[PDB]
Amino acid sequence: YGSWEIDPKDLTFLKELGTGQFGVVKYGKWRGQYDVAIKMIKEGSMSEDEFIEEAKVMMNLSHEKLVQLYGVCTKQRPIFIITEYMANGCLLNYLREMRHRFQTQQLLEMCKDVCEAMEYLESKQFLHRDLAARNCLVNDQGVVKVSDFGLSRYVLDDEYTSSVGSKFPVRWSPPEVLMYSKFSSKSDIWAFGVLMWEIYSLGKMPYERFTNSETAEHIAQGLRLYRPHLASEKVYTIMYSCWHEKADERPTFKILLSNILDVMDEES
Ligand SMILES: */C(=C(/C#N)C(=O)N1CCC[C@@H](n2nc(-c3ccc(Oc4ccccc4)cc3F)c3c(N)ncnc32)C1)C(C)(C)N1CCN(C2COC2)CC1
Repeated sequence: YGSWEIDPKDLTFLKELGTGQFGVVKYGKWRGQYDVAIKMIKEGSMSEDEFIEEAKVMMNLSHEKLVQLYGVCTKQRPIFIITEYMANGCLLNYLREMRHRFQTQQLLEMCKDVCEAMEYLESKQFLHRDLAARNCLVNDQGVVKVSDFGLSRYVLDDEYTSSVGSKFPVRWSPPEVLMYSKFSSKSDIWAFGVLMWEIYSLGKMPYERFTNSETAEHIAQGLRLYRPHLASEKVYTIMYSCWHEKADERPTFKILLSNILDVMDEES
């Protein structure tokens, strides 16, 4: 039909995985052989014309630390987005689960995994726009991968897209996004910094004592996240470097990967 198009007849819905961001998610089999997860893009939530075209570029993205996109179902409604099944679910839950007693080595490995994915997205000039622990997925092997990337681009409800919106990710946003709606590679850098904080805080909510509007106010005025207990000074420096007020002074994802690998070597 199209190169990435999947025939819905090749799919079979088996289990409920819950409601995800921008759609219902189900576990199933593709061609009765491969384990897949299917996100059904809620009808009318997206600007379908633009969304279908941008999905083609999205599908061409290929990386080990990006959630593997098998195909799409764009000829019917709701639109399906078919991906690999990530058995350990969302990273936020994986972090919060108290039966998991993490070592900092494992927490730094999670940061590397995402930083590799984000370095790749940066090399393709493809912005995530909503990087967080709730968005990241974990497979059966404990490898973290990035997911829902670029998916906020064409959400029709202004409460999700507007910097002053009620469902906007204020706590993962830099001052230039909150004040001026200015997204770039450096807004992804800021968010990754907050994600590092989330990881090292074992899934704690950033700026938890403040509401979203209170947080928005305090970020613009110079508030930055404190050092988590599990974060060493060197790890804190890395996540803190992501939060320069001036966007151009923030590092690239290449530089952040180099910083993480340096710490990894000394950490051993
Ligand atoms: C996280 C959940 C928990 N516990 C959690 O695990 N998940 C929420 C339910 C759906 C789960 N899930 N989603 C996918 C999946 C993601 C993305 C896509 O499509 C795209 C689109 C663009 C680029 C890449 C991928 C398809 C999918 F199928 C899963 C996969 N692949 N495997 C396994 N599980 C998947 C994720 C938390 C943070 C606790 N949770 C709380 C409730 N939240 C809803 C309330 O508002 C949202 C969801 C987030």
